[PDB]
Order: sequence, then C-alpha cells, then structure tokens
Amino acid sequence: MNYPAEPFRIKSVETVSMIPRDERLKKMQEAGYNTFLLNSKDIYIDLLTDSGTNAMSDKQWAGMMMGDEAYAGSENFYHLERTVQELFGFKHIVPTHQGRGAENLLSQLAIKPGQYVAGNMYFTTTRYHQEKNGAVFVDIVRDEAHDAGLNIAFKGDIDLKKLQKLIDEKGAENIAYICLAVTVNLAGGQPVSMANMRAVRELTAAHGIKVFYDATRCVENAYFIKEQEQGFENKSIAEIVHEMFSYADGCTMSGKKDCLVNIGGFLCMNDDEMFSSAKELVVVYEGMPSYGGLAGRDMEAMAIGLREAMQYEYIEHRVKQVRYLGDKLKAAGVPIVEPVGGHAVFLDARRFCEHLTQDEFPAQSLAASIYVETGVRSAERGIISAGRNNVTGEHHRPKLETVRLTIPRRVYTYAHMDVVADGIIKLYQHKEDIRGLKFIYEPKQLRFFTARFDYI
Amino acid sequence: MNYPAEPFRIKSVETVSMIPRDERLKKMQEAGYNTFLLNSKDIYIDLLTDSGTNAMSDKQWAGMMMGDEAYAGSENFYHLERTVQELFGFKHIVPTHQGRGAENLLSQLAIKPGQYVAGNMYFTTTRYHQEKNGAVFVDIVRDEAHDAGLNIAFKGDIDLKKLQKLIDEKGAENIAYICLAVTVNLAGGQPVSMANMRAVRELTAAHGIKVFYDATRCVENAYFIKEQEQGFENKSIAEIVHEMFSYADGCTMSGKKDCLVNIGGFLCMNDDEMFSSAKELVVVYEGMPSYGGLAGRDMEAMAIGLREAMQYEYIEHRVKQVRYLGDKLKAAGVPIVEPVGGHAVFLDARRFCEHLTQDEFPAQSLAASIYVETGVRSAERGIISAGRNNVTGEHHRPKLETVRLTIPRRVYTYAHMDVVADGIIKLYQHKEDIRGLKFIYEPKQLRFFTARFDYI
Amino acid sequence: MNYPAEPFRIKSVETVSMIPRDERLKKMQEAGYNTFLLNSKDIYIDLLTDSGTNAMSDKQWAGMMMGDEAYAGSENFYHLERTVQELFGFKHIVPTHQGRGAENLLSQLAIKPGQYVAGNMYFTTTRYHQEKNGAVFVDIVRDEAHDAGLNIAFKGDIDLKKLQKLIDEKGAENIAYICLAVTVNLAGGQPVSMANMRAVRELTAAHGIKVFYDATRCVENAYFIKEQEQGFENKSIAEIVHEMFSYADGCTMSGKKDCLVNIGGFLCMNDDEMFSSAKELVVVYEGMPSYGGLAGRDMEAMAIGLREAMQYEYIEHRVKQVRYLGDKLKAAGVPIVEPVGGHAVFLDARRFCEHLTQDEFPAQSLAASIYVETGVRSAERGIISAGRNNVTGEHHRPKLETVRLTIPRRVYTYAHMDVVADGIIKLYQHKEDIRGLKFIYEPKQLRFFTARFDYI
Amino acid sequence: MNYPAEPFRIKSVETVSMIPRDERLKKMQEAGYNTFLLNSKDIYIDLLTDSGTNAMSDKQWAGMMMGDEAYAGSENFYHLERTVQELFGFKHIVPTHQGRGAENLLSQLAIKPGQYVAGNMYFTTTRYHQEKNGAVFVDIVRDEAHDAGLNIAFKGDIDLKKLQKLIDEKGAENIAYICLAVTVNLAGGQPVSMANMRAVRELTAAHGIKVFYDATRCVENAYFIKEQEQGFENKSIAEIVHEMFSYADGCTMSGKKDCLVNIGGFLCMNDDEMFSSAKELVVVYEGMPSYGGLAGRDMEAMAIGLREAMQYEYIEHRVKQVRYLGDKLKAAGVPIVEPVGGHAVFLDARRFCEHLTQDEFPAQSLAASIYVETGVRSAERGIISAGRNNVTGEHHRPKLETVRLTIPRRVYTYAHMDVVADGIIKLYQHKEDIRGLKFIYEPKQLRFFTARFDYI
Ligand SMILES: CC1=C([O-])/C(=C\[NH+]=C(/Cc2cccc(Br)c2)C(=O)O)C(COP(=O)(O)O)=CN1
Ligand SMILES: CC1=C([O-])/C(=C\[NH+]=C(/Cc2cccc(Br)c2)C(=O)O)C(COP(=O)(O)O)=CN1
Ligand SMILES: *Cc1c(COP(=O)(O)O)cnc(C)c1O
Ligand SMILES: *Cc1c(COP(=O)(O)O)cnc(C)c1O
Ligand SMILES: [Cl-]
Ligand SMILES: [Cl-]
Ligand SMILES: [Cl-]
Ligand SMILES: [K+]
Ligand SMILES: [K+]
Ligand SMILES: [K+]
Ligand SMILES: [K+]
Repeated sequence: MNYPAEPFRIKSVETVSMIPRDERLKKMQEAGYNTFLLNSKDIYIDLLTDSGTNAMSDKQWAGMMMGDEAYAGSENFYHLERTVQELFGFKHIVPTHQGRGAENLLSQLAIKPGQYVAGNMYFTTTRYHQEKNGAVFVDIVRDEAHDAGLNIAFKGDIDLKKLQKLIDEKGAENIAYICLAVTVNLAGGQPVSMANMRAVRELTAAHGIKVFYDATRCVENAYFIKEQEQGFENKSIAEIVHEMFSYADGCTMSGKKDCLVNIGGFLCMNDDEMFSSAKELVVVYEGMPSYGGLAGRDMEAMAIGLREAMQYEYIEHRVKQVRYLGDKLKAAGVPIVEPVGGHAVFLDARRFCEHLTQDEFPAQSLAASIYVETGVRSAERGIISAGRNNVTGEHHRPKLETVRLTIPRRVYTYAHMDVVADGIIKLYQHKEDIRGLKFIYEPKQLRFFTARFDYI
Repeated sequence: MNYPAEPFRIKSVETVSMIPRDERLKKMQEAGYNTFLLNSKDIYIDLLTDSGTNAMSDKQWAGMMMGDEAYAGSENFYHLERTVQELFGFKHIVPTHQGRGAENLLSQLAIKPGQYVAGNMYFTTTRYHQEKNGAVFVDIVRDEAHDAGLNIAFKGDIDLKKLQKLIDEKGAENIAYICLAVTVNLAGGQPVSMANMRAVRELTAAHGIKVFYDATRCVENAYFIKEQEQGFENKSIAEIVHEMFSYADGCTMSGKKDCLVNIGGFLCMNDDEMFSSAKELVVVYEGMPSYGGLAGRDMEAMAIGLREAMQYEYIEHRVKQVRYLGDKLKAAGVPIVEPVGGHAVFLDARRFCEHLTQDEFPAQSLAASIYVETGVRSAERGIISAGRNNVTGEHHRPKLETVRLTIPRRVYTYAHMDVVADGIIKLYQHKEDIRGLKFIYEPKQLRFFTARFDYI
Repeated sequence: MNYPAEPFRIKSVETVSMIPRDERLKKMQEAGYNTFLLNSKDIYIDLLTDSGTNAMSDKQWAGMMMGDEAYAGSENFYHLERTVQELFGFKHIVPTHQGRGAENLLSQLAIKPGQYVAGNMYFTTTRYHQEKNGAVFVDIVRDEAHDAGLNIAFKGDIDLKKLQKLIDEKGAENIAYICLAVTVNLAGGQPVSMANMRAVRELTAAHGIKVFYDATRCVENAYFIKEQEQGFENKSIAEIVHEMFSYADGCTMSGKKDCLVNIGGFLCMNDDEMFSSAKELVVVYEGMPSYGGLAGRDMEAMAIGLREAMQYEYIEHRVKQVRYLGDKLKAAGVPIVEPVGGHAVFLDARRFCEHLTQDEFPAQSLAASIYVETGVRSAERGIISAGRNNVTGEHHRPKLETVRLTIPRRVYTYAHMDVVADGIIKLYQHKEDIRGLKFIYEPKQLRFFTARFDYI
Repeated sequence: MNYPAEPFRIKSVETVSMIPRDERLKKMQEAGYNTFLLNSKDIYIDLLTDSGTNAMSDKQWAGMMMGDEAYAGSENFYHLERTVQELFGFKHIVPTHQGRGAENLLSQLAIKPGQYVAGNMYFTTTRYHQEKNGAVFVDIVRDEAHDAGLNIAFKGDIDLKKLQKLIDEKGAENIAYICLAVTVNLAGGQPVSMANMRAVRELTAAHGIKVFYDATRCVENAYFIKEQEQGFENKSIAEIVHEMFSYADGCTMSGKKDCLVNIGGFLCMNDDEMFSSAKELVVVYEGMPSYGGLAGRDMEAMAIGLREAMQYEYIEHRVKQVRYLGDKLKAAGVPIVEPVGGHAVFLDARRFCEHLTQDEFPAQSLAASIYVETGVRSAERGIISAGRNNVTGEHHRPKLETVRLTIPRRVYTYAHMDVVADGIIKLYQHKEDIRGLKFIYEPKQLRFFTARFDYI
C-alpha cells in the first residue's frame, strides 16, 4: 500500500559481486551445507542476520572520531548512559560488548537453579544462558504465534492464561523472571502490543514477579504499535518506546539490532542492589561498568544510533522495506510466515519443502539451496536452531520450520529485494529438488552456528 | 537488464530532513522561489549537480585516512600520477583542485590570442577560460546535437566538415586546439563515438593541430561506446577509456564528475615543454606540481575513485539509473531532451509550461514547484542562468529553457528516482497551474545565484 | 640513544586539560578514593592503564574504514588469522572481545576442578578465571621477582625448581597447565628470557603438561630479550616473538596492550580438538569464531597493530619512554620497583609510605594522593588488587605494594613524562601526609576495579 | 625559559620511515641536492613548510565525517561563514581552495593598471598576483626587518614615514592598497604590533586608502601581541585577533597555516560592491561562492580549526616549541634570524657557511647536509628561492641567505626538535666541510622547486 523511498542518502558504499553458480556449489559443500559457515566475500546479498550488519550514519561516524578511550569514566559512557536513561527510562545501565554478554550477566544474577523463566518464545543465546544457570524455560506466547499462515496483529503477545497457569502450578516465588521480547523473533519478528505489556506488568506485579524485556528490536516493535494499535496513531516512536519500558524492571539489548551499530549492547535495571551485583560481574567477563567490553567510540556510536532509530520515517521505511520483500514473495505464492515482521521475511520451509520431513532439516537445506541458486545468504530458523532439549537429548521440534531472510538496517535497496525475491521464486518452481540433510558434526549447544551436514 | 540492481551496498548513510510539503513551501518562498538559495539541510534529494556530490567507497575513505600531507613528494601524488598514466595513457599529469583549475592552466599555456578553439559545443567555464585568453570559440558539433528531441546515438560527435571548413577559412596555424568534450553536457550528456575521436585525431594531426579532451564524464562516455558502438561490445571500460585518450594530446579533468570524488581535478599532456610551463603556472593559481591545490588525501581518493570508475557494473548502473528516470518521464508524456544522457535528465520547461512566456521564467518556477512537491532540488538551466545582455539590457534568450535533474554518483536509489519522476509527472498533469515568476531582486551578475522572485 | 625521539609523527590530537586542586579533591572523595572510579573528563594525564588507551596509526584508521561487518566469514577475520599465524606461529586462532574473554574460554576448556594452574605471578582476571573453574593457582616465579629493589635481568623467569617440586608433590596429571606470562605485570613489567621459555617447554612436555602463554605484552618482552639476552642483540623483534611462541601450546592475548588497539583480544592453540571445543564455547559468550565479539573493523585494526608492533624503533621508544620516567623518579629519590619494566613505572608504596602498614592500603591511598595533587591518574597494584583469599577469608598480602604509572602506547611525550615525574617528586616531599584507608564497599572478586574506601 | 608541555595528547600517529644516513645520501643525490625534490616517504621530520602540514584534532576529524557536499547552501559553508564573521569581524567571506586563490581574487578586484601596492615586505604569490594585475610593489617595512641578528620586538611593523612618503610622492589616489601581512614570513615570521596596525589604519584612512591583510599567520601574530605588547596582557587571543582585523578593509587567508588544516583559504571584505564582484570572479577560478574550490568537509575542518587556534595554551605551545629549537640553536652559537618567528627558525646560512659566497648556494647545500645527517627536510630561503632577475639574467641577491626549519602545527614534539637541533649543531661544529653547490639544471622561473645541483 506504501513503499516509501529511503529517508536518507547514501554517503559511502561497499562493492558487491556474484560468483558463478559452480563456485557457489563448491563453497556450500565446503561449508558443510551450513550457511553460517560460508565466507563473506563469497556472498552477494548477505541476509544471514540483521545483527551488527547495519549501516551507520554520518553523525555516528562523526562520533566514531570522538572516542574517549579512557579505561574508566569515558565521556562516551556518560553519553550512552544519559541517552538510554532518557529514551528507555531505566535507572541504571551496564554496557556489554553485545547482547549475549548482557544475558550472561542477567542470568547469573537473577536465576537460582530449578527456577522457571517464562517468555514469549525465545532467542537461542537467551534461552541457553537461562538454562546454563539452572532455569527451566516455559513458552507463554499466545498459540497463534506458532501458526505460520495466520495473519493476525500482535502475534507476539503473551497469553496471560499461560502465565497465570504457570503461577498457579509452580508458585510465583519459583519464577525467576518473565523475559518479554519485543519484537518476537521466532514468530517472524512479531510485535507485542502496549496493552499486552501493561497486562503482563499488572499480573506479574501483583505476584512480585520481575519482568525483563529483550529489547533488541524494541524500535521495530514501537512502530507496529504506532501503526496499528488504536490510541497511539499520534504518539511519537520515542514516547511509545518510553511507555513500553515503563512496564519492565530492566532489559537486555543487542545494540547490534535496533541501535544501528556493528557491535554493542547493554543491560538495564531499576533495582539498585541488582545494579551493584551486575557491576561486580561485568568486570569478570566484559570489562568496567563504564565500558563493558566496548571501545569508547562504540559507546558513542550506540548512543547516537539509538536516538536515530526513534525517527519515524527511518523506522517506517525499515519495516516497510521488509514488507515489500514479503509482499512480493507472497504475491508469487511462495509460502511465508505472516504477517511480515519488522526485521526479516521468514520463508515457511515446511510448505516450501513438503516432500521432506522436519527430521531431514528442510529449513537448513533450503537455506543452502537459496545460496547455491542465488548467491543470497539466509539463516536456518527451525529444528536446527531450536537445538536439543537438554532433558530428553532429542531435537526440540518447533512447529515453525522457517528460513530467515534477515534485512540489515540501511544497507540494501528495493532493487536488492527484487533480486532476492526473484531468485527465491525461481527456486520455488523446482522446490522438490531440495534434498534432506543429516548431521556430520553437531556442537553441544547453539549448534546451528557451526554444525556441518551432508545430504541424505 | 534494463535497470540493474545497485552493484554495491550502503556502507554509511547521510542524514536528511524529511521536511513536509507545508514547510517546503515556506522554505521555497523564503528562498525567493530560487532553488539556488535553498539550504542543503532543507533538501531531501539534491539534483542541482552531479559535480562533487558523489558518494565515495569504503576503499576511498580508507585512502582518506592515509593522506600524506607533505608539500612536495606526497605518496598520494605518486599514486594519482601512476593511476592516471596507467588508465589515460598520457605522459604527464598536473593535479588541480577541480576542472576549471586545469582549464585555466591549459587555456593560458596553449592559446595565443586571436587563435580559434573549436569544440563540440562548450561548457561555461571551459569556454570562458578559452575566451579570457583571447580565443575565438567555434561550435563544430553536428547540427543534430542542437535538436533537443532528435533521438540519435552519439549525438555529441563533431561534424568533420565543420572542422575542415574552419581549417580552410582560418588556417591551421590560427587554431590553438580542438576541445573535444566527452560527454557533451550542453546537449544533455551526449556521448562521442570512438570512430569520431579517431576521425578528429586524424584530420588534426594532418595539420599539426592539437586536441585536448574535456574529460569530465569520459567514463559515462566509455559506457555508451561499450553499449552501442559496433566492435566494442566485448572491450572493457578501461580498454575503451585508454583508447579514447590515445586520440588526444592531453585533457582537462574534473574528478568531481567521473572520478567519484567531492573535490579534485587534473591536467594531462604528452608534450614535455607544455608540462614544464604548466608546472610554473600551477604554482601561481593552484599549488605545487605535487599537490595542485589538493590535500594529499584527496589526491588519494581521486586515484582510487578513477580506478573504481572502470568497473563495468558500476558505470552500467550509473547510466541506467539516469535512464530509468528519463524513461519514466518520457512514458508519461513529460517533454525531455533526448536521448537521455549519462548524468542527468533535462526537462524542456518551454513545452512543459507553454502557457508561460520565456520572460515569465518557466524553468525557474518549474524548479521551484518541483522542490515544493517532492523535496527535490533541480537546476534552472535557461533564461535566468543565461544572464542579461548588458549592452542592450534585455535577457539573453537561450534556445534551451530546461530544468536539469542532475544525478550524483552512488548517492540515490531507484526509489528516489521515483520520488522525482512521480512528482514531476503530477506537476505535468496540472502544468497549466504553474505560475509565472517576476524578479523582485536581480543582481547585475551571477543573477542565477542570488536573484529573488515573486509569482506574477 | 638512551631516550630516542618518537619514531612517528602526530597525525591527530586530543586536547588535555586540568581542573583545579579543590575540584580534584571533591572528585577523589566522590570516587571513594579509588582512582578506578574517577571520570575521564576530570583526569589530566591518565596513567590508570595501558589497556585499550593506545593511539592507533593512520594505517589502522585506514583499516577502520574497511570493516567487513558480515556476521560470519568477515575478510577482517581472515586478515587477523593469517597475521597471528604468521607472527606467533600458532595453528588456530579464536577472536575474543578482549583478554578476559579469551581467559574465560581457556579456563573453562582446560581446567578440571581440583587441578593446579602454575604461573610466574598472575594477572587478576587471569587468576580469577582459573579459580572460578576450580583450579588452585601456584606461583612459580623466581624469588627475586618479589624483591622490589633488586635490579636483576629477566625477573619474570619461572623457577624450574618450583615447577619440578609442584610436579613431584601434586602429580603432572593434576596440573591443568602452566600459564607463562610475558612480560610479568606484577613484578613491574619484568621480562622472561628465551632460555627460561625453552627450559619450561622441555620440562613440561616430558610430563605431558601444556603451556599457555599470557601473550599480552609479548612484544615488550621480545624487546628485553633483544636488548639484554646474550646472542639476540641483532635478531629482529619478529624473530624473537616467533621463537618465543614456539615454546607454547597456545596463548591468551589482550590486544588492547601490545596489539596497539582500543579493543580486542584472542585465544590461540595448536591442538585441533581444543580448537573445536573453543569454537563451540565462543558463541556462548563472545560471538562467532570469525568475529568473537568484535566489529570487523576491530579485527582489522588489531591485525594491523600487531604487525606494527614488530617495528624495532617503535618498541624501543615505547619501552625507553617508560624508562625515562622511572629514571627521573629514581634520581630524585622516589622509591620504585627496579629495573623499570616494559609498560609502566611501579612506585614502591611500601617505601613511599613507610608510616603506613599494608593493612592500611598505602598503595591505594598513594594513588588517590597523586591524583589530588597532580591530576595524574594511576593504579593500585598491591594488597587491594591482590584480593581476598577465599579459603581463609584474609587479604592476600603481596610483598609488592606498588602504584602503577601505566603508559598508553604512542599517546604521551617526554614533556608529559616530566610533568608526571615533577608532580610525584613534589608529593614525595610531604609523603608523611598520606593517610591510611579502609574499605566501605568491597566487591566479592576483582575488588580493586570498583571498591570504595574512606580515610582511617 | 618556559617550554610548556603539549596541551594535547596524541589521538593517532602518522607512520614514518627513518632511513639511515647512507640511504639518505643516495636519496639526496637522486634529488639533485634539492630538498624540494625529496620524496615524503624518505623523510623522518619534514620541516619544508608549515603550510597544509598541520595535524588536525579529533573534533576536526569528526567534522570531516560531516561533509555536506552540496554545490550551494552547504551547512559547512554556513559554519565557516559565521565563524569567520564572528572571529575576524568582516562582513563578507568568499571561500577559496587556499591562500593564493584569494590573492588572485583580491588583486583582480582592487588594483588598477599603474597603481602601487605597498606592504611590509612581501610573499611570493601575493606580490606576483599584485604585479600581474598591474601594481607596482613598494616595501614599507621598517629598515630593521632586514637585519637578521637584530633581536627586537614587532620587527614586522610598517614604517609610517615610508608610507607617508609614498603618499606624498605618488598621491593616495594612485595607491591601490596597503598589503599588511601578519606575521611577516620573509623577515622570519616576525609579528606586527597592534599599535602599528592602528597607526597604519589612521594614516591610510586620512587619505581614503584601502588596507588588506595577509592573515595567514594572524594567530601566531596575536600571540606575540599578547605576550609582548603593553595593553594586551589580559586580552584573549580571540579579542586580539578581532581587534587586529578591525583595522583592515579585508583579508586574504591561507587556512593551511593558522586555521590548522591541510587545505583551505578565504577572502574577506566589508564592501558590498567588492563582494558582489568577488562572487562573479570566484566562479571562474575556484568554484561557487558557496564552496570556493573546497569540499564541504574542508570548509568544516577549517571552521573548526580557526576556532581551535584561538586557544591560548595551543598557540602559546605552538610558538614556544619553535622558540625551543631556536633557543637551543642559539645557545650552541648557531647563527639564526632573531627573534625567532612564529612558525619557523631561520638559519643564517651566510654565516653558517662563511667560507662560501652567496653564488655558491650555501643555504641550498646546508639544507642538503641537514637532511643527509638527520633525516630532517628544510627549505632553502635565500638566493635560490629569490630567483634570477631575468631582465639582467643574473642572480637576485637577497640580504637573507637562510635555511628555514618550518614547523607544522601539532605534528612534532620537543624530542623531534632535539633531533633537528642536535644534528645542526654537530654539522655546525665542522661547518667548514660543507661544500658549495652549482646549477646542473635551472628552470627559467620558480627554480626553487625543480632546480638541480652538484658539489663544486
Ligand atoms: C563538461 C564540463 C563540466 O561538466 C564541468 C563541471 N560542471 C558543473 C559545475 C558547474 C560549473 C558552473 C556553474 C555551475 Br551551476 C556548475 C556542473 O554542475 O555540471 C567542468 C568544470 O569542472 P569543475 O567544476 O571541476 O571546475 C568542465 N567541463
Ligand atoms: C605570508 C603568506 C604565505 O606564507 C603563504 C604560503 N606560504 C608557504 C607555502 C609555499 C611554499 C613554497 C613556495 C610557495 Br609559492 C608557497 C610557506 O611555506 O611559507 C601564502 C600563500 O598561501 P597558500 O600557500 O595557501 O596559497 C600567502 N601568504
Ligand atoms: C541477536 C539477539 C540476541 C543476542 O544478541 P547478540 O548481540 O547477538 O549477542 C538476543 N535476543 C534477541 C531477540 C536477538 O535477536
Ligand atoms: C590486561 C591483561 C589481561 C586482561 O586483558 P583484558 O583485555 O583487560 O581483559 C590479562 N593478562 C595480562 C598480563 C594483562 O596485562
Ligand atoms: Cl541467529
Ligand atoms: Cl607565484
Ligand atoms: Cl588493571
Ligand atoms: K563537494
Ligand atoms: K578503550
Ligand atoms: K559486525
Ligand atoms: K596538505
């Protein structure tokens, strides 16, 4: 209905190139049919992740010239701190070099073994850090989130009856915290409504339960709220973002997503004692409370980017660029998760590869075939990424078996999207040629980053 | 492909203001309805010129960090010198801060007063430096080049009969040189064939006449040759460039055009004694022969960009992006100069606004309307820019009353082109509503730069 | 020459300023009398640490423009990898965001709880990661390293008899590894001889014991070998470095020291299995095996800086600039650790404050006093940094109770060193006025980074 | 005997080669014993000029990432405009790519055939543009300026009697303007007093005569005023600069000197009519009035740097670093121009090599020897640069036969100065071994840059 032009100009460029199909085939076999193991120079359009692949602005790069590299008390730390305090409203901030650094801190601090962490689906590293510290993870997202072809708004919402049932069955004091993610990545980058955030806050508060947001794509989320939730039409993105976090006790953020940077994240909290504990731990893994495993210039760039993300036209274009790709795939009949989310289009590999069972890793193989036929790199987001259940030793078997076409922010154009859509539409015409995979090498956790496979 | 995807990704972005229509209207009126008085900060898409507005590459910006700022013997100078010798095949090079710096040097070195300089049309600064040093300019472009709507290939070609005629009516000894421009800006960015460059070289050499290229858009020109001149389909852009200059005795270059930089130019020649004399003169106006009024980093950026310009996919996309805008305008019935040239689309503001007389400044108001409706700045290239006749006091009346949509290299997308086209097309549907202008402040010189207007 | 000029020019600058004494006193109080808690903007000359505070080169800032920010397979990773393979000679490399990220990995991978890690003294984070994974740390440095005034060469050498005794008493199978640090920071930056490294490799290999170097100041170390170990005087820094690591099974390194960067580190090993295991773990804490919690641009800068550090004139100047500062203090009677080490001058606070006992934290108070009187920040390196013995709950009581005047690489001049020395000399004249401190806030590990104190 | 520490620390370094003496001799030979022909890569300490060789700040480099490269109405133009209007107090500013571009403009604008332009000595390019436009030059500096060893304050002052004399003999209507330079370069960097600027303005104003400054080293000049002129002890650098230009009708500025940039200049004036004419001409030679042959980023850097220059500690250190080298040379008995100027030390090569006559080029040979012995490049500033008087074909015979040790701003340390001094002193102690030179290649004009020599 609307695909706006880029609300910015190109200031500098990076060359892209395609290698022949025959070379891509060798590369893909070299990589054990795992797109995560391919090499950057062999990729033409790199949709592996929107993590840390974003284009910075001229103002960010100006800040990159103004790094105060002091070991302690860098002025760039104070700019970051004031910016996050202003925009998110949390009392305290601890920088980390990226998101999983903050998850490591939060999980060590806030989980006793045997407690439960509940959330609206999960991100791989987030769940791993919860479980590594002794938590049992419980999925409390609404059922609709797991239905790929279901086109409803705010699919990321928590089901308050699931949360209430967990409380009734396990007791509030045995829930370490709720991890509320905005947006919800596995559902396709699906937003959570303000009404749901408020409802979750009221119920958890009544039971003394803490709520930490996974804030990684919170600006994308705020845009969906402005666009679709009644009563927010006229509120600014910044106001919506500030209200969202008013319903939380803290957050983990990978700045490498919505803060428009190549590195960076942080942990926020309102509680003073937790803040003191977090500082005692940040020095073990990351660095000082005033740099957290980041150079000063990166704290600067992250401060500037988070503020830039609040510009309405930027985030509207960001999200509608993704929608353009998904709209084009859907109009051609390629099966995708719906509605399109904020950061990626998720192909529905279960439908794309109906000739394979999920045990033959259709998402992983489709990702491989897309690179072979198009030079586009995408991510597996199904049974491989979901990992092994620690308790049963068997695959987690998510209902969503998808391939993620993940869009870095401010990097590509609509013409690049057309390339991506065309090549996937042409692969769809011979989708029965996609072969099942088996493991030849499986890491003990987060296996999808470096596992190797062979064709069945 | 008609319209290829960009053969690069965005490395960094330039922040723009997405100023709405009501505010653009206020800004346009405060500019005296003169786009030259607009502030850059208030412009979304700036098509005033392709000069010095290009986006550099990551490699060029790496070069910007390696500026050897020494007054003499800079490594960056030696890199520029080697690059230009390699790619253009001239013996000697003298850097200048931009094209008209080299034009100053060439016209002082190579023109004895009274001599003739003949070229395929002309450019403002180039002709001015010729005439300033006593030359008489003669236009030897083919008659077709002055027919704005005639769509023929290699429209910038010289008419060899005109050059022969000049030689017989004036004598070769009285011709300082032939100024062969590639492309021809005033015809709309029209290319010159290799066959024509060969023919021109042959005739002149037979009479001892020198040929200096105005080379500012030589790479665009090279693309047209690869695309459309029989025999060159399989030659690389570099091979075409090197052959082109092999038919010249030297050149003046604005790096600000096809060397993909924001400042920079140079003078090349093969003659040892002209070179000695250029090195004396460059000290007067520009700088040392080893930096030419450029920072070392800029010599570096220009060395790198000129070589990046040789990449086929880059220049193909550069030219086809301009063609896309022009094609889209032409399909909607918008009157343009044809065929579309390499760097810009020229709107025929006379036909656009037939209901206005030339004295009511149709090009100038159309330009103003374009900004109001889209945030796009465009250049009046008609009666206002032609200046006033001071002997008679009436306007100089240009044959071409145009608005120039000049496209910087690697800055904009096809979606920006759609903003431009869509907005001009809507203005075309209501062309009768475009109001004439009248002066309210007219300076005596450079009136295009600071004049102010009110609607009649 | 005893004090060579800088083997480089200044490319860009950062202003320095001093706030008045009365304001510094307030700042010192607000900081709990812990220099680690002061803010950068309040520091005149910041000698807190040489960690990450280095000035990068033009070549490094060129690489900073060439960040390939791909999530997997960045070109910058492969540059780092081949640079470290070339210069250190290890088979495999895993990037980490800095040194303690590498330490986390090594200690988790190579320690069975109950085993011993033996080393020539220790760095705080290194030992903490050893202990938190269940090792007992054993100091096997030669006795002389603990004798502040004893001016002998290669104070950092392991005592082979101490190592053999540990083997005899505890069994080789109960030794997780030997952590051999080059230089040895706590002894004052004291080098290890190539003969010692050889002897250690011969003994350990016969017992099946692995040796991992803490390579963080290995280039400083190499310089001392070149300067003072007979038969190396005309070998290149690079040769020496490569031979040093030929005696190791791997290493941890903080690039923020001798790789001349503001962020960055890595883990190296020769063993194939351990490498596979390291990659399974890097994704939990840091990131992919091909970015390790760094931006692409940072792997690039680190690759470039490590190679720059091999330049003899650079490392000669670096080390002799520290010596200059130590020579000036010593000549004026200020007590220092001797001989001066590679990266810092260590004030002997035991002799500076003979009126205080070590239980009164003379080093912590001397660092506070230096800042208040001069605006120079320096680090406690005594009883506070030594930490708390977790078994008995008592302070570790190091013989060395020192203050570290830590020199960032390529940042300051000899004139700055003169200012530092003059201010400390003047303080020493009223040394009796320095008051003892006591804890008011003690973190549970690594307490020196954020502890707060008050005067006794 | 105050030599302050640098009021900045090193943010980034420039890589340098330090080739040994035997290779420097080889290079010096290949260069024809002319230091202007040496390559930058072969020089350790490059004191050829303070022009465009300065180190910029982090703030300037952040400005470099904020280049608004628009052809008209760039934010960087507006920032430069308001900054110069503010700090110099002129009504109108026209940017130019460097000083001699502005001189071209001023001389074309303000000189009528046959008029006189009188100044306190002259600079090469400034006087050339004056004469080229029909002016007759007249030196009205005080006679003292020409006496090298005369150590008096404000040596650049104009002699009011000579000005009154010129007026009486020639008539004020035949004087185009007084060209007053601050500092006076050819006298050795000698300052002009506020008293003299005031008196010059008074006398000229009495006769309706214009005064235009050469402002290139106006900040250095302001420092001398602050340090030494009674009435200005308590005035800031900025207040002094602003008062200085209040005694002028306009100025030409090379930003490559006291604006702390690598490229840039401008033309200032108060007269509305001359401004309009200057805007007409700037288009011919430089660019639009809105960029003047500069990239937007450079207008930015120059705007930032002019303001930085006003910082007392910066300019105090700048001047006292030059003074340090001069004082060390004079204490060793090396003959120099006195007092030491703002930007350079001038060796008196006449006395240094009193065994040679001027016609044997003692300054040129000394410069050669300085480089061979230290890797310092310096500028011949004597008979060779004076040039031939080609009316007669003989050498011009300046009273000042000098070698200029020209100090770029913020690039070097006092340790570098010691390198320079130590080597020159060693040379001085066997100054008889310096061999005379003779032309083997002389150009007709500007022989300083390309002439080549051999030992007699
Ligand atoms: C063919 C050709 C050129 O195209 C060219 C640059 N073209 C301009 C600049 C420009 C010049 C005057 C007024 C305006 Br309005 C705008 C443009 O905007 O099209 C030059 C000069 O080169 P230079 O600008 O580097 O000195 C020489 N020959
Ligand atoms: C007083 C004063 C100057 O000193 C000056 C430049 N001064 C140089 C450069 C320089 C070096 C060698 C030959 C030449 Br010829 C020139 C120097 O080394 O001292 C200029 C021109 O400014 P510009 O260089 O920006 O055009 C105007 N006035
Ligand atoms: C990417 C991500 C993370 C982890 O962030 P990193 O910076 O990659 O460690 C956590 N949660 C979500 C929802 C993410 O997308
Ligand atoms: C600085 C240091 C470390 C830790 O590295 P970080 O990058 O600070 O985490 C480890 N060992 C030694 C000897 C060090 O000096
Ligand atoms: Cl992922
Ligand atoms: Cl000149
Ligand atoms: Cl420390
Ligand atoms: K520009
Ligand atoms: K740092
Ligand atoms: K990245
Ligand atoms: K320069």
